[PDB]
Amino acid sequence: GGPSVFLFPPKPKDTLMISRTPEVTCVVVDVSHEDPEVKFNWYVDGVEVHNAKTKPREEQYNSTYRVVSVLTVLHQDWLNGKEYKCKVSNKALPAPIEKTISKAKGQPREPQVYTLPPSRDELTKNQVSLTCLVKGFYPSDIAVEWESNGQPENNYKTTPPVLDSDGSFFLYSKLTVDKSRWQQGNVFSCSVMHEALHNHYTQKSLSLS
Amino acid sequence: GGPSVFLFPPKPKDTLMISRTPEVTCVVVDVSHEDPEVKFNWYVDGVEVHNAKTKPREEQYNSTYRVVSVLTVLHQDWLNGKEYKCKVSNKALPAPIEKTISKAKGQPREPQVYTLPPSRDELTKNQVSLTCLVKGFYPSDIAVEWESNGQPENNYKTTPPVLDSDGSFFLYSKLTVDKSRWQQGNVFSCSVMHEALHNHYTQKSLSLSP
Ligand SMILES: *[C@@H]1O[C@H](CO[C@@H]2O[C@@H](C)[C@@H](O)[C@@H](O)[C@@H]2O)[C@@H](O[C@@H]2O[C@H](CO)[C@@H](O[C@@H]3O[C@H](CO[C@H]4O[C@H](CO)[C@@H](O)[C@H](O)[C@@H]4O[C@@H]4O[C@H](CO)[C@@H](O)[C@H](O)[C@H]4NC(C)=O)[C@@H](O)[C@H](O[C@H]4O[C@H](CO)[C@@H](O)[C@H](O)[C@@H]4O[C@@H]4O[C@H](CO)[C@@H](O)[C@H](O)[C@H]4NC(C)=O)[C@@H]3O)[C@H](O)[C@H]2NC(C)=O)[C@H](O)[C@H]1NC(C)=O
Ligand SMILES: *[C@@H]1O[C@H](CO[C@@H]2O[C@@H](C)[C@@H](O)[C@@H](O)[C@@H]2O)[C@@H](O[C@@H]2O[C@H](CO)[C@@H](O[C@@H]3O[C@H](CO[C@H]4O[C@H](CO)[C@@H](O)[C@H](O)[C@@H]4O[C@@H]4O[C@H](CO)[C@@H](O)[C@H](O)[C@H]4NC(C)=O)[C@@H](O)[C@H](O[C@H]4O[C@H](CO)[C@@H](O)[C@H](O)[C@@H]4O[C@@H]4O[C@H](CO)[C@@H](O)[C@H](O)[C@H]4NC(C)=O)[C@@H]3O)[C@H](O)[C@H]2NC(C)=O)[C@H](O)[C@H]1NC(C)=O
Repeated sequence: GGPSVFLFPPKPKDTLMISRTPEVTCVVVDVSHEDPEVKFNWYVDGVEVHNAKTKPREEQYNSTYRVVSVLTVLHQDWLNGKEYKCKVSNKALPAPIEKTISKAKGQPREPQVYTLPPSRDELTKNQVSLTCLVKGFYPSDIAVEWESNGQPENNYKTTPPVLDSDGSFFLYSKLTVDKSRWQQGNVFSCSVMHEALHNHYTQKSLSLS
Repeated sequence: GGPSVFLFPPKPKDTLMISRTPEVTCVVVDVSHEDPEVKFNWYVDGVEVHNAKTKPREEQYNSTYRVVSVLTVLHQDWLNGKEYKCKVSNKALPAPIEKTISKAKGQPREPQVYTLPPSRDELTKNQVSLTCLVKGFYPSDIAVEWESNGQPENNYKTTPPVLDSDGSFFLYSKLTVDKSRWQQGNVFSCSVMHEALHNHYTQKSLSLSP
């Protein structure tokens, strides 16, 4: 009978590196032509702040609109658990919509990062799988990349975080490389970014031993 | 805001073992007191079927009804990609609600199952991680289990399927064992059930290599 509001956290990576800009994003769907104007109010722990930015809106292929406010956040505020309140008012709304988001609560825990070589069985293929196991980490916000010789390896896929039996999270990252690259003896690095790591970052190497 | 309909597919194990009973489940929620009568029609590839089993409505604590209908599917109908339509009629609807579900479309691909021992750096811990890599399967419906010496191992978690570059899926299963059980030389088995495996099953073993 009116729109819907959705609130999104910053990218894990954006909050760990001071050079990057972490953003909280407030998204309004089902905005129809007849009642086209949406507003936004923002709050960080009950205050209001004014540095949010409304980027102008897009017509959907179902003839409705998508409208987005974007608040930049302080890295340390996000990591310290401050609460970020989106407030949406619209003529079709009977009561304004508040929505809230925050970082997962609890003592952060350091990921353990382990590289595993391809299995003997796989070595009959033209391409092989380099595995990075990242386990024991909390909260689930994490970024994982691969490189070789300081250069980014982009042919990888990473699983979402999975809740482990001790309340921490784990994931696996799979890098796929030409078998010959693995045989010739190239070093591949899995890098992991996480708040509980020293300087928010660690790398583990993997090469043919 | 009238009733809504959720249509649930069978369990991956159920469609792969003839001994099991695969079901499609159509569930209707937010049925009102003022219009409580619900009708289901079921279709398999658009042809009506009449062997569903519908339970009588159950009132929820929020003063709405929930109504469930169960269709028993034949194993080979599901694997052959038949489509299952639940049609739901209620006098609070302006038109009946239809939902359709089937096995994801595309040519099935056989999973490659590879087992991977603990990192050397992990054998510092009291517990260690045995890994099962399952890749290159399609569709993503799969079941993964661990055992040793006949019996199920409880302490394992499996990732959801992840869409790979080539349009197939992969996942990993992690089994956590006490380091001594790995040092003692016990054999552990990752078994995988998928429609593109022979007898829909394969099992690969892992053990401390001498
Ligand atoms: C008219 O058109 C639009 C567009 O159609 C869409 O695009 C077209 C081209 C076609 O492809 C369509 O098939 C396609 O659907 C329709 O818009 C869709 O409408 C629904 C609402 O009805 C929205 O659903 C919400 O989605 C969010 C997740 O949103 C992210 O992921 C989407 C991809 O999966 C992506 O499209 C979104 O843009 C968004 O992406 C994120 O964006 C941020 C900011 O940009 C970015 O920083 C992120 O990186 C990015 N992430 C990505 C890309 O992965 C989902 O969270 C919502 O689910 C909650 O609410 C449900 C209730 O509807 C509920 O069932 C769920 O359980 C879930 O509930 C919450 O879960 C959490 C955690 O458990 C928690 O808060 C609570 O437990 C619970 N909260 C509750 C219950 O309130 C929700 O599903 C789509 O975003 C939207 N699509 C687009 C493109 O905007 C529209 O419906 C059409 N209108 C019609 C047909 O009438
Ligand atoms: C009034 O009460 C009733 C019952 O509530 C009950 O009583 C109240 C008082 C409280 O005590 C409640 O806590 C209690 O539960 C409420 O009914 C609920 O209504 C919601 C909708 O508002 C339904 O939500 C859907 O949930 C399903 C998941 O449902 C399974 O899992 C649930 C737990 O996770 C479990 O509770 C359910 O029973 C059900 O369990 C499965 O059951 C099948 C069949 O029996 C069984 O074989 C399975 O083994 C079993 N699984 C289990 C137990 O784990 C979820 O799938 C739905 O998500 C879709 O819809 C969203 C839009 O609504 C969308 O945003 C989501 O992304 C998702 O959308 C789909 O996305 C997929 C890909 O993700 C895609 O393929 C589809 O195209 C897409 N579909 C779309 C867009 O439409 C959804 O979240 C609850 O299940 C239902 N509860 C029950 C018990 O039936 C009612 O809302 C209350 N009314 C009020 C308060 O006004």
